[PDB]
Amino acid sequence: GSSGSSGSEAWEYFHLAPARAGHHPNQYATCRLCGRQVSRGPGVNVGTTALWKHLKSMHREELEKSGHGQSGPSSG
Ligand SMILES: [Zn+2]
Repeated sequence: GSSGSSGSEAWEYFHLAPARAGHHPNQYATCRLCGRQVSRGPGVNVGTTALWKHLKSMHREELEKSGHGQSGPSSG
């Protein structure tokens, strides 16, 4: 849920895989844009969802093209 920062829209370009193993689920994220895994880990939800970084890293054109201008109304 939205406890702290806001902007979990990047998730729309990623999907969490099942645990199907000893390690608890929600360990990695599968990019629905290209299909690359993007882990997060501790201390990640600090505004710019680790995902975003990947989206603007390669999908920079996708973000700009889409109706997504700025992702920080009260952040700099
Ligand atoms: Zn990707």
